[PDB]
Formats: sequence, C-alpha cells, structure tokens
Amino acid sequence: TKKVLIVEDNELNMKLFHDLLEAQGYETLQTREGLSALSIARENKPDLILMDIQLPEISGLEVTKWLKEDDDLAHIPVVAVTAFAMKGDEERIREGGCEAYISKPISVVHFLETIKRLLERQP
Repeated sequence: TKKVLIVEDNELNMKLFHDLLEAQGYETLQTREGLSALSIARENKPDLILMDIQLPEISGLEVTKWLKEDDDLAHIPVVAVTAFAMKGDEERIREGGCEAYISKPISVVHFLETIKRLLERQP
C-alpha cells in the first residue's frame, strides 16, 4: 500500500492527518522529529512526505534540504505544512524543494486533493 510519512510534533495535528489519510486508504509512518524522519525515509521508503515546517527543534526546510541532497530520497515529493503562507512564504517553500504546501488552518479538501494528485499521478 502507498505510504505517507508524517513529520509532526503536535498530537492533534498528527491525528487529523492520520485519520484523513487512512480514510483514503493510505498507510502512514509517523514521527515528531526531523532527524528521525530522514531515518524512516531511507528505511521505509515512503511515497510522500508531509513535513511540518515549524518543528520545535529544527526548521522543516533544513530537513527537506537534506532529503533533496540525497539521491536515494530526492525523488520523494515533500508537502510542507506551515503556519505562514503569505506569497513570500509560498515562494520560499518552493525554492526549498517542497512540491506543495498546506497552510494553517488546514483546508482538508485542498490537503486531500493535493496528496491524492501527487500520490496517484502516473510518471
């Protein structure tokens, strides 16, 4: 089954993301920290990574940079979850290597539409 790795420190947000993805038939891999996310990405090879940019210990953008600088993980689409989504933030996130972004408060339909598009489109 296709798997989504969720990197989120907030319990409530992690639960919302898990429930929404599970409902679409996807399996999930979960972690609260950036470094751990890299470990899971290499070992479990997720099909998509949902990364909260505002983690307590590190910027999600720095974790994304590590992901894109590793040719074993670079192909995995990264969807950013952020509290700041002004035009300027949108551009910084794109430059950072994120394939898409979800702003807070989360629009569930946009979230699902985005993840389904990236997970199911044929290469």
